[PDB]
Amino acid sequence: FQRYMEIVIVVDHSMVKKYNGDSDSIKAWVYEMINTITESYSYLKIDISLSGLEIWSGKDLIDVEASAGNTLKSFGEWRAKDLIHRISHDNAQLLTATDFDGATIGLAYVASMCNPKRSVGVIQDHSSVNRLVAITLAHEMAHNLGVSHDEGSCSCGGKSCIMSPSISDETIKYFSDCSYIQCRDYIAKENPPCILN
Ligand SMILES: [Ca+2]
Ligand SMILES: [Zn+2]
Repeated sequence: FQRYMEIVIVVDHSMVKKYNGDSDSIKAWVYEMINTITESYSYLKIDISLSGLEIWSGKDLIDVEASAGNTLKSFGEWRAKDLIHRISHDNAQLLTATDFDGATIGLAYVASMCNPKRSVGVIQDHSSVNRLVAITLAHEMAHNLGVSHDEGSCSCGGKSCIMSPSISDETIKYFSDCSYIQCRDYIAKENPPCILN
């Protein structure tokens, strides 16, 4: 049974600076990522719809911190207080050029699909290869859908897939059988209504 996920991508001010204010360049970068993950999600029978793309060109609407956990929390709260009343969507992801403390390049709440303040994730625009960033984006969204990291013999043809605990050159842009299983059982068990439409 097909599920539909209406998402909004939010681009922060550090990203706008990183791209020298070129809003079109920013749109092309984000669009290519969406193109990539739309395919990956189709194989889990989840249709991705880009409901909106918000760019914080004037200034950030939250304080994006080096602390990934602080930023994630602030982002969800801002989403619930502001964003959901302007655009109807099921999930929102923040794209930032900020380098978070430690090895962290993305963070997200687990099993929180449809929660006003928790159906969110944060991702660092960590690579010049669009594919690597798209994978991180897919990864955090997957955490919202209750999927955990791959391990052992989980595979997607090869063994290094989207839910790999490490992002690299050899990561395959597809979800493993493990991710498929976990994702579908979460939907089956929790059946979040917002992705039913
Ligand atoms: Ca929806
Ligand atoms: Zn993860």
